[PDB]
Amino acid sequence: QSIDQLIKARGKVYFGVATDQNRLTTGKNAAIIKADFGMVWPEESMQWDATEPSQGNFNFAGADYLVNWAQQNGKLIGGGMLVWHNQLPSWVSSITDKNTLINVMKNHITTLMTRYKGKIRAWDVVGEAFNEDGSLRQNVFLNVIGEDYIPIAFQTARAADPNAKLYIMDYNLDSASYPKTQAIVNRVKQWRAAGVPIDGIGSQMHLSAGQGAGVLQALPLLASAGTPEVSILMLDVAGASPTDYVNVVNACLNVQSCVGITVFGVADPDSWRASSTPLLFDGNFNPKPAYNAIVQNLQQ
Repeated sequence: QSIDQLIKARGKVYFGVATDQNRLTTGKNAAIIKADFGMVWPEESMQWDATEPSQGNFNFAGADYLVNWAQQNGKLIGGGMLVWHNQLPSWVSSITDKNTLINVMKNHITTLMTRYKGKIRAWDVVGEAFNEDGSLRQNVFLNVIGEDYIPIAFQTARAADPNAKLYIMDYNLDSASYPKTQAIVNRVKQWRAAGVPIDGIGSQMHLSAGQGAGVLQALPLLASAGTPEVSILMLDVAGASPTDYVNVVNACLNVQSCVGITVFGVADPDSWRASSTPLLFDGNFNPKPAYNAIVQNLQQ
């Protein structure tokens, strides 16, 4: 059975997967994504380096492929990351002055979001903005623009496509007792009180074995910031224990504002941490125990 169809039958929006053109042209990726997932997210083709490798010179080869593929196959599409320290060209991080970086960042956001206006469910606007202690990460945007880069990024994104859900995302938000989890909640509440249009918090969930259980209390904490939505993204779990994956699913089922879950690829050999067998399909492109356990958990 399709975990996407089953999660929809439980009232959620999607079970999604990260992918890109290079995956869709090889192996059994396209067939599995067509059968079992309802939303695709670009692993790399909408990152800053892929789309704006030099200032003001945009390209959408991989991004257009994925957007057109999603539409042709009836899948929702997410986009990102708009503003991130990873996959960021040195021409951007070499900018040292606030107004130039503001203008570059606004142009980047607006150009990407305008190209696909009305077609993208959600954009990851800002990623990995927090240190583990809950202070803001000293990326080039914080260092050069200051903390107003986050308000500016979200205001610009809303103007570029008011139909898209605008997310901030981060990792290590997997325990309600961890400072990072509490900090993003407190800061998002304050940003929203200041008028920053943050529609969602996305939890980038790269778990180690046994960490799923902590999400049961962490995800409701994230939802307490008052965003209309939360989501789970880039999900993978070392060992892919059925119990870890079922805990993550249950957390989303128990959080009304959790719209859905995206896994960070299809088959184990293709994961960035392939040897940890952390995905839902094995090296034969067959469903693993964790896939079947999610199916069982969603049936009814």
